[PDB]
Amino acid sequence: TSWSDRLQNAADMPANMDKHALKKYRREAYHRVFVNRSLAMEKIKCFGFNMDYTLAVYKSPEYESLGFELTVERLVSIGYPQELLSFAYDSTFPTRGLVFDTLYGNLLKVDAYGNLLVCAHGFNFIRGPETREQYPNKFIQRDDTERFYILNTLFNLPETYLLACLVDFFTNCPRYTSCETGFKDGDLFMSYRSMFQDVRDAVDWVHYKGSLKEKTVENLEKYVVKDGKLPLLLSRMKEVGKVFLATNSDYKYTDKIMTYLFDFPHGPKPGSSHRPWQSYFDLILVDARKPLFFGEGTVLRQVDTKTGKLKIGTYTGPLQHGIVYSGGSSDTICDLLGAKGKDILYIGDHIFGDILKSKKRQGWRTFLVIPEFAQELHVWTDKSSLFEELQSLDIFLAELYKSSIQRRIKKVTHDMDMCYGMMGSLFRSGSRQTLFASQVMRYADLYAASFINLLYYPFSYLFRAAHVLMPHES
Amino acid sequence: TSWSDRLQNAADMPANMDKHALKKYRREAYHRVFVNRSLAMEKIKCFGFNMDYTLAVYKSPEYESLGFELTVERLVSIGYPQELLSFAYDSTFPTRGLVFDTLYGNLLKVDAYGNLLVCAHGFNFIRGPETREQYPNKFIQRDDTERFYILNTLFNLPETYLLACLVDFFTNCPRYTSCETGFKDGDLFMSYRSMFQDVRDAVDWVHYKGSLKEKTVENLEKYVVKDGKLPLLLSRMKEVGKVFLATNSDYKYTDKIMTYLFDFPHGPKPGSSHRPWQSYFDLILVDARKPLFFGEGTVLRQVDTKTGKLKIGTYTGPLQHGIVYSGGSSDTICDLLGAKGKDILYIGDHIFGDILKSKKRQGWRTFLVIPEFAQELHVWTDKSSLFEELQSLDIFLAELYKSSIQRRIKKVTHDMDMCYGMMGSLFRSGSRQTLFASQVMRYADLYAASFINLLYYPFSYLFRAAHVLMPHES
Amino acid sequence: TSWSDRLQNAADMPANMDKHALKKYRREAYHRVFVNRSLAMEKIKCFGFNMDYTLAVYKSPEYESLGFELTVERLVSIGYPQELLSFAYDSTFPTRGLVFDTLYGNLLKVDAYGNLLVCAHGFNFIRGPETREQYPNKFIQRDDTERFYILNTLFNLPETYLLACLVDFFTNCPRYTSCETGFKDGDLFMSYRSMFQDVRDAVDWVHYKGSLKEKTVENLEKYVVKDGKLPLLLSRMKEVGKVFLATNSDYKYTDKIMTYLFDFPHGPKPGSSHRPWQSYFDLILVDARKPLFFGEGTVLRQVDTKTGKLKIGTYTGPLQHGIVYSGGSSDTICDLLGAKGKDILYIGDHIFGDILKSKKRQGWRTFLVIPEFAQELHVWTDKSSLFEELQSLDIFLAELYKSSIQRRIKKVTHDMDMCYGMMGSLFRSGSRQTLFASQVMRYADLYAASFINLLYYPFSYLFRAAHVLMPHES
Amino acid sequence: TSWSDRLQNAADMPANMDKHALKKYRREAYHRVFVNRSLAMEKIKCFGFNMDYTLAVYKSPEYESLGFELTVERLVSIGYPQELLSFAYDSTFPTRGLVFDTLYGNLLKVDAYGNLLVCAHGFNFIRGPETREQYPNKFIQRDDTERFYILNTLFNLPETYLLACLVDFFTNCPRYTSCETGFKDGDLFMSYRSMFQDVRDAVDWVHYKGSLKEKTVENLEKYVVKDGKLPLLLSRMKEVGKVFLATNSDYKYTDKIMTYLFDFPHGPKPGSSHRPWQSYFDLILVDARKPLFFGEGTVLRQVDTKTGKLKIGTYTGPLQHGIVYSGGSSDTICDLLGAKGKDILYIGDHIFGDILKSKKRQGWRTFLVIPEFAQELHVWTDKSSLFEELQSLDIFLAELYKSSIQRRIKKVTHDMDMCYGMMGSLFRSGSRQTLFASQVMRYADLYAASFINLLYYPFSYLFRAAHVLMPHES
Repeated sequence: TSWSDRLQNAADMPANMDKHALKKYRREAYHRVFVNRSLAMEKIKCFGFNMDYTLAVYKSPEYESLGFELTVERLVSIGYPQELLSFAYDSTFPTRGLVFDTLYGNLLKVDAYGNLLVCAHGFNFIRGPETREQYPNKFIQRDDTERFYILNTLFNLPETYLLACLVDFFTNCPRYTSCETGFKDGDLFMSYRSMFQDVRDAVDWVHYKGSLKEKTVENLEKYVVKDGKLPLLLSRMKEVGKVFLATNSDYKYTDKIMTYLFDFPHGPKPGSSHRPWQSYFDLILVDARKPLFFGEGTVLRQVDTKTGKLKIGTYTGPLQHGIVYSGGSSDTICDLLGAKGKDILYIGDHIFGDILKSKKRQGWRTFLVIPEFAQELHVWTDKSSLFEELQSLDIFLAELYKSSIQRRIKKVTHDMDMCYGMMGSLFRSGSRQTLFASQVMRYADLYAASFINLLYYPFSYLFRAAHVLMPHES
Repeated sequence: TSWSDRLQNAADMPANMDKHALKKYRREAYHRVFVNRSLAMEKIKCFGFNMDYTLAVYKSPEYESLGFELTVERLVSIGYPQELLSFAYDSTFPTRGLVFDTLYGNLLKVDAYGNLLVCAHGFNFIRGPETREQYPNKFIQRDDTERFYILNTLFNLPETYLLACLVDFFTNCPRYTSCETGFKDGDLFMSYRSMFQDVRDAVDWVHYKGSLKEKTVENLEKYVVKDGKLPLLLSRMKEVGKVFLATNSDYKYTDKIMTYLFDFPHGPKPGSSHRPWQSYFDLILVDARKPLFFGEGTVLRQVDTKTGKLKIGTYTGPLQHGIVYSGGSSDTICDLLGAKGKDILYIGDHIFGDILKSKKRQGWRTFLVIPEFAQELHVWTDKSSLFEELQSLDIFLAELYKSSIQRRIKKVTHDMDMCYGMMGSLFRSGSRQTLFASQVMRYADLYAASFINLLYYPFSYLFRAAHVLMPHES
Repeated sequence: TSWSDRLQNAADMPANMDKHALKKYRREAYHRVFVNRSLAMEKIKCFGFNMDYTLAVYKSPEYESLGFELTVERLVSIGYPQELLSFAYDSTFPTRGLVFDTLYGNLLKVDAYGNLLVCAHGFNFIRGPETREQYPNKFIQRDDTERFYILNTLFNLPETYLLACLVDFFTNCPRYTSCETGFKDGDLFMSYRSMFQDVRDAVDWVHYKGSLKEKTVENLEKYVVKDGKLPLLLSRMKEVGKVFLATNSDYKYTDKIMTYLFDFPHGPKPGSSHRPWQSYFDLILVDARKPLFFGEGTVLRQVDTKTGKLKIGTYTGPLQHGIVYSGGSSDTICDLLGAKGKDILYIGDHIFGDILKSKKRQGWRTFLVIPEFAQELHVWTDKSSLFEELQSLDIFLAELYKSSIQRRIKKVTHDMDMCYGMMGSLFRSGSRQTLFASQVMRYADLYAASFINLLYYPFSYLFRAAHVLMPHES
Repeated sequence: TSWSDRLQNAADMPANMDKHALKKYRREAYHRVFVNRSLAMEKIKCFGFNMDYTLAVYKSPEYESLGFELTVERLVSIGYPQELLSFAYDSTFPTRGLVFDTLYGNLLKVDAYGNLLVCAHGFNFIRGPETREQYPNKFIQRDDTERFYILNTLFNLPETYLLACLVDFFTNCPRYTSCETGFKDGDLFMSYRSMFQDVRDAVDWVHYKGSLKEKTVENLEKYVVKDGKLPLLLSRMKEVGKVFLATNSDYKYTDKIMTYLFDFPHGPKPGSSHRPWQSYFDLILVDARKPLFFGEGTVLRQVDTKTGKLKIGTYTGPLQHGIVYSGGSSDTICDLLGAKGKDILYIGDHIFGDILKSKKRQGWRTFLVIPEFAQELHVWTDKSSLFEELQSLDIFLAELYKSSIQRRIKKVTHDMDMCYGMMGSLFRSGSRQTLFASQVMRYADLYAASFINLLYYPFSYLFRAAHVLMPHES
C-alpha cells in the first residue's frame, strides 16, 4: 500500500454534499486541510493550480519506476556500464527532500539549519562519529548550490534512488577504485559531481526528449489518479471566483492529461452534461517556466490549440474566451484576472518553484499539495505511541541534569523512522524536524495530501492558525 | 527614561555570586536569557563577541543625537539647505528595523512576509485604504534590495529619523514641488533614491571620515555604558573555554573603547589586580568585514599594536600571545582556536551580519543582544492587559462567523503601539509580528537586552525551548 | 562559376613536385600564400587544423542551398507561414561578414571602425541620406552584441540571405503591418530581434538535431571538395614536425568526412599504400568548443572510436597512439605535443573562434583559409582597371582643394562592387576596407584560398611582410 | 633637456599668423600634425578637449618627482620601511606604456600581440633566454587584467619607476627573502600583487586625498606649461564651430588650472581685452568619469560655480550661458551641442579612456596629444642613421637564406633604445613596434606633441593618410 493507493481509494468515492457529512468527513485527519497561517476563504477571488502532482497525481511506484527505467536506459545509451540494467526502483529507500553532496557522493537528510540527520553513502548509512571526518560540524552550507543539490520534487524520487544505486555499484565493482571525490577507472576519473550531472542530465532528457510522456499517455489509468470529484470542486470554485492554470508542461501534454482527468460520462455532478476541461478555467497558461515565472518571466505567447504549436511573435491582445497562453509571468495572471496577490490561493506541489516563490516574490496565498502525505499520515497515527514515548524520553533526559537514556532515545528514533522507509519521514527524523517540514510551515499557508480536501470546507471558511509568540511574550 | 538608562542602572550594581540570589535574580524578566532553540551550555567551548552595541553599548539618545547632528552637518556641508540645522533628533519617532522605500519615499514597518503594518511619508502616517495606491497588495518584495533598504542597526536609528525629517521638510518647503518619486527644484530633480543615497553616504562618512569616533572618545562616560560586571563574566568564560573578539571596527578605536570598558581600580572581582582588556581574550580580530567575514573573508593581516597600523603583507604565522589580527575569516577563528561551529556561542547585535550569517553560513550558536529590549520589556509587562484584551478581541471576532469589533481591534492596537513610540514596538504592531521578530526567533538561539544576563546562569545550564510541531502533528 | 569550382579545379590536378615548377606555380596569384606578418617556416614545429571549410570545403552553392532549404523547412515546421517554401537560396546576394541589426532589421556592411558602407532592408538598398534617420552618425557600436550579430562564417551565408528574404516577405505581405522594430500581425508582434533569434535557433537545429549532416554524408561528392594533394601536404608536414586536428564537430561526423577526404586508391603519392586518415595526425581532438577552447576549455574526455561515444569520466592518461580526444583546451595540445605557441601554425577558417582567439589568447601563429577568396581574386585581377580608376579619382579629388568627381566616384564604386555580388567584395566596398579585411590583416599571419597553397613553398621558407612604420617614422 | 622643455620653448614664441610662415613652420617635424586616417577639417563642427596633459601639460621631471615623493611618503605613512625615503625619481628609467606583471613582479615592454620586447626585474634587465622560464612563449595575455596592469598615462610614470625601485629594494634588503611571487618577511608574505595594489592605492590617494593638487596650485609656473598661443587657437576654433571641455578633474582644480593657463595681460591676440577661460568654451563638463563617460555615463549634475560644490539632484534644464556640468555622458555633449560623432574632433592624451573609447564607442574623430613626443622626435631625427643601419641589417639577414648578423642586429638595437632611456622609445624597441605605437595608429586619427600644432594648419585642411591595402591587393 503506497500513498497513491490511499488517494485513489478516496478518489473512487462519490461526493456526499450534505452539510453535515462534510463537517464529519473533514474531522478525520486524511481529509483535513491543515493550516499554517490563518486564511479567510471569503477573501480568495482566484484559485490557481499547477498540474503535475496536483491535478494529475502520478501513481506510485509505477511512475517512479518508469522514470527510473527510462533514465537507466538513457545512461546506458551514452556508455554507462550494462549492470545498471540490473537495477530496479525500490520505493522503500528514497524520501523526498534529501540533499546530494556532489563532493563526497552522499545522500543527506538535513534540518532547517543544515544539520545532518542521516548520511548514507550508496546504501551504507554512516553513524554520527563517522560522518565528522567529512562533516566536522555535522553541518552543510545549503547555500553552496554548486556542491549540494536538493531533491525537492517527486520527479527527483527516481534519481534519488539512482544516485545511491550508482554509488553502491561503483563502490563495490572491482573494475573501479574508490577515491574520496569519485571513482578511478584506470585512466578515466569519474567524480561524483560529473556522475551527478550525467544523472541530472539524463532525467531531464527522458522528460523532454525521451519517451516518458509518450509511455505515460498510452496508459493513463496505470499512471494517473483520476477523481470524478475534481470537476465538482473546480466548478464550485468558478461559482465564487476565478480559476486559472499555470503549468510548466506543454499544451500537448497538458491537453492529453487534462482531458483524461475530466473523462467522465457526466460533468461536475453525475447526470450533468460533460464539459471540456478548458471550460473549467478562466485563464490557461502553459510553458510557465516556474520559478522564473514569478519574476521577470518570459515572453507572453499564444498557443494555436489546433496545431499544438505556438503562434509566432509576442501576444498583445486581451484575455479572450478560448485563448491559451504560453510563458508570460505571474503579473500576466494578475493583470488579466484583475487580481491582487492576497486575492489568490495558488495550489501547487513544488515547495520552491510553486509555493516559496509565489509567497516571497508576490504575496500569494499558498496551498501545498503533498502526495506522499496520505501515507505519511497513516504511519503517524499508527505509531503515535512511539513518538509519545520519544517526547517522554526527551523530557526525562532534561530533568536528569539535577546516560542509558540517550541510547534508548536513538533506538526508538531509529525504529520510528524505518516505518516510513529507509530514509524516514518526509517531515522529521525522530524529534528533530526536516528542512522540508520547516519550509512547509514557513511558506505553505494551507497544506494537504490533495487539494480535493478543500471540497469538504464551505467557501466561507476561516482557516485558523495559532498566533506565534516570542519567548518573552508568554 | 530610555533603554540605555535601564541597562546602566543594572550595570551599576555589584554582582552577587551566591547560587541562590542568581536563581532569584534571573527570575525577573529583565535579567532572563530567552531561548529560541535549546542550548547546552556545557557544549560551548568558545565565546565570541562583537564590540559596538554589545560590549560597548552606546547611551541613548545622546549617541543617536550626536550621530544625527554630525550627519546633518555633513549634508549641509555638501550643499543641502540650511534648514536641516533646525532639525533635532527625536528618539520617540524611529523604531529599529523599518524599510525605507527609495521609490516613493516612505518609511515602512513590515512582517516576515513583507506585509505592510505601518506606512509613513515624512511624519504623515498613511492608513490602510490610502496605501493601496502605491502598494496595491499591501506588500513589498524585500528581495528588491535596489528599491528597499532595511534599517537593521542602531547605527541606522538617526538616519531613520533623518529620512522622515527630510521628506517632511521638502514636502512642505515651497521652493520645491512634490512629485511621486522625489522633489523638483526648478531644474534639479532630487529623487528619493538619490536623497536616500546621500544620507546613506553621509552616515558612512561621519563614522569613517568625520569626527564621530573622535567626539565619542573625548566623552566616554556620556556615550558608553560601563559595567564592572563585564570583566567578571569574561573571566568566568575563560575558565571554562576560550573567548575571542571579532569586530568590524579598527584597532585604534577598539583599543580606546575596550580600555574604558575595563577601566576599574580592580580586575574581575573587586580587590583583584586590574588586567588589560586584551588579556581577557584568547584571540582578538579587528577589521572583520562582517558579513563577508563568514564567507571567503579578506586577507589575514597582523596589527602593529604600538603604531595602531597594520604590518605589511599577509600573516602566515600561528596564534601567539599578544598578537592581534585584522581581516581574515570565520575559518581563521575556528582553525586557530581548534573549534567547530556548534562549539561556538557568538554574541552580537547585528541580526544580519552577526547572527543570521554566522548561523546559516557556519553553524554557529547565536546569542543576540538587543539594546532597546530593556525598554521594550518594560512597556510590555506594564501594558499586558492591553495585549490580553487584544488577544481576546481576535478570538471573539473569530467566533462571530456563526463589525464594531474590527474597529475596536484597530483602536486598542493603535494605543498599544504608541506606548513604544510613533513607530511602535520593535517586535510587533498589535497582534501581528514584525520581520525583525521573525528573524530573532529563526536565527538567534538565545537573546537578551545584554549578554551580561549570562552571568546569572551557571555554566552547565541547559537552556530549553519547546519543540516545534507541524499542524498535523498535534 | 562559383569559388568552390575554382578550388575543385585546382584540386583535380596532380602535384608536380619539381623544385622549379613549384616556384613557377606559386607566382600566379591563385596559388600564392599571402603574408601579413613575417613567418619563418623553419620555426613551426606543429601544424594545426580545424576541419569544416578547411580540410573539408563545402561545395557552393549546393551546400548553402541545402542549409537554406533545411532551415526554411524547420521554421515552417514551428509555424512560420508557408510562403517561405517559395524562397530559394540566391548565392549572388550575401557576402560573408555582414552585421544584422536586430533593432531595425537591416543587413549592414561595415568597416574596422563600424562605419556603414552598405545598408539593405530586405532587398532594398538604402542610400547615404536615408540611412541617417536610424544611423545618425552612419555608425554602429559593434560591441553591442545584444543588438548586432556579425555573420562571420560560411555557415552564416544561408541565414544571411534568409534574414533578407524574411524582411522582404513580411514587409510586402498584406497580412502584416510594418513597424520600426518588427511586424504586427493583428495581436502578435514579431520583432526583428525575435525573428532573428528564431532563425539563429533554426540554423543551430539543422546542424545539431536536423538532417543536414545526414544528407551531407549521403552525397559527399556533391557537397565536399576532394583533393588527392591533401594527404601529400600533411605527410610532408609530419616529416618536419607534428600535425594535429582540433575541430568543433563530433567524431562520428569527423570520421565520415575525414575518411572521404582520404579516399584514394593510394597514399600521399600515387602508388603508395593507402593510410587511414588518423595516421596523418599526431593528436586528434573533437568537440573542441572553440573559442572557449583557447581559454579554460572544457573537460578533457576520450572517445571510444568503435562506438563513436565518449568514455565516461575525465581522461588523465598520456598521449597514446590511436587515442582520440574530446573537449580539453589549447593547453592540452601544447602540453601533449611539447610545444609553445609560436611553434604552432594553426590553419583555420573562422576569423574569430579560430584565428583571432588563438593569436590574442595564446600567441599562436595563424593561417587563415578563405574559401570565397578563389573567386574574390578572379574578380579583382579582371577588374583592376576599375580599382585603378578609383584610386585615380580619389587622388584627383584631393588635389581639387586648391563636385562631379564625387558623383563619378560613387558610380565606379557601385559598378566594381556588383561584380562581386549584390553585397560586394568580402574585403571592401570601393576604396574603403571592411571590418573583415581589417581583421584578416591584424590577426591572420598567412592567408590563402586554401591551405594547399602551402604545398608550393619549401619547408624552409621565410614568408616576408613589409615592416609597419608610424607616420612620423617615414 | 626633457620633453616638457621642448614644449615650453615652443610655447614662449609668439604666433606668426602669416599664411606663408605657417606653411613653413609646419614643415619641420616638431610642429607637424601627423595623420593616421584622413581627416577633412571642414567637417569638424565641435572641438573637444580634456585638460590634464592636454591643455595643462605638467613640467617634467618636476611633476613626476613631486608625484613620486608624495607617493613614497604615503606608503611610508602606512608602514612601508623608511629606506623608501632614500629613493629619488629618475626620469631616465621609465617609458610610458609598460606592463607590470603582478605575478612575477616584472616591468615588461610588449608589442601589439603581447610579445615580450624588454623584461626588467627591479633594475635587472632579463635577456631572451632567461625570460622563458616565466614566459615560456615570450608572450603575455594582456587580457588577463587581474595579472597585468598597463601603465598608459604620464600619471603612471612615477609609479612605473617606483615599482622597479621597490622590487630592487626588497630583492637586495637582507631582512627579506625573495620568492617567486613576492617577499617573505619572517611571517608576513608580501606578494608582488599586494605590493602593486598598495602602490596603485597610494597613487590614487595622493591625487584625491593627499596634497598633490595643493602643492601644484601653489607653484603653477614650476609645474604647468603656459602658452599664450593656447587662447589664440581656441578663439579660432570658436569662430568655425563649437568648443567644449570634458575633464575627469573637479571644478575647483579645473578653475585653478584653467585660470593660470589663460593668465595673460591680453586676450587671444596681444592687445585684446583678456577674457575668462570659461568664455572660450560652449560647454564645460567636469567629473567626466572617463571612460564610463562614453557609455551609460553617470548622472548629469550642475556645478555651483561660486561654492565649487555641486547642486543637489539631477539637472534637467537646457544648455545655458555660464552653466557648468558634472558627470553626464558623451551623449550629453552631442545632444546639447547638436552634433554627431564624426562632427567632433576630441583632443586628449589618454590612449584608452580618451581616444580608443571615444572612437570605438561613439565614432568620434580623435587627436592624440603625446607630451613625451617632443623629446621622442628629437632622438629619432638625430639617430636616424642607426635605424637606417638597422633596416639594412634586417634586409641583408633576409637575403642570407640562399649568423654574426643576428648578433650585430641585437647590438645596434640596444644602442638605439638607450638613447631614449633605460626602457627605450615609447614607440618601439628596435625594428619591432610597441603596443602603444599600434594603438596610436589604430585609434588616433591625428597626433602630435601638442594640439597647438593645429594652429599651423588652415581650418580647411584635408589631412591625408595613405590608403591601406591588403597583400593580395598590391
